[PDB]
Amino acid sequence: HWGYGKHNGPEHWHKDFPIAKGERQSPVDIDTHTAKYDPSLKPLSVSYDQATSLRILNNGHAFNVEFDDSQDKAVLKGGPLDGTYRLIQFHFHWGSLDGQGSEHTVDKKKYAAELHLVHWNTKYGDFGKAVQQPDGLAVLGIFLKVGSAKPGLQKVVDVLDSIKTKGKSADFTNFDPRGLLPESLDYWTYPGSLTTPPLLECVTWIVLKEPISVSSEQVLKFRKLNFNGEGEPEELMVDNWRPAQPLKNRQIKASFK
Ligand SMILES: NS(=O)(=O)c1cc(C(=O)Cn2cnc3ccccc32)ccc1Cl
Ligand SMILES: [Zn+2]
Repeated sequence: HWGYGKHNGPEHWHKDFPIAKGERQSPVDIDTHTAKYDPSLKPLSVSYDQATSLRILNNGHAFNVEFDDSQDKAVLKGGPLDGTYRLIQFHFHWGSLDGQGSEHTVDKKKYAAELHLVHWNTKYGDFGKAVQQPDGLAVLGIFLKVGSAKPGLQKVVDVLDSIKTKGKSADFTNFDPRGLLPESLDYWTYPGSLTTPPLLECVTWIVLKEPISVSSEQVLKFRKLNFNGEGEPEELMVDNWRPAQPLKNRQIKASFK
């Protein structure tokens, strides 16, 4: 039922998923002046050398690039985290226009898109069990601005036409997610939730300060995807972002400055 339209978009989600009005929902606006520098935060450890991508899927809300997470091959740890989190998938949120599309905002600035690298805590054995825990997931969020192309994104853009509609998938091996990271790993961090239903409050968010650049042609190709299935009327997959939610009783911490 849920999606991103007038009739089933974010302002409606709370009727099926009441935690939508919960105490630690995401995304949020990152007020850079009020984020607290925490000199005890560690450098983030991103260990993606052995990543095994498997498949790319149009799930009707975004596209997911999925990884083999049955061994410690692409892991996140350090930063604010206590254990080891395994990469399971990444996906993006983007706009119908370059001036919107990100979920998190920075001093109310919206980026053109936002990449989410989703990882689950190995102490819970699998993703489905991890999402039921308050420290189950760690999502590395990276902003995209439009400018020069991101060469490491082009393999993803080029397969999109093979997964245009809801439920399509394609083999997607040997994709290296290191090609999507900016130079700096400086970040903000706070406790939050999935940004899509079921909106579970299981995520440590780690949002990088430095955006990556992608070209206008690369983001245009995202906008040609479809939320509908094949043989259904065409609804362009655009504006699949949830707006900023109340910060409530939380403090955003900065690893820098
Ligand atoms: N947007 S996000 O908070 O990074 C996040 C998003 C998701 C998904 O959207 C995964 N996902 C894959 N098929 C789906 C069908 C309905 C809802 C979610 C679905 C799963 C985990 C995380 Cl952490
Ligand atoms: Zn997401």
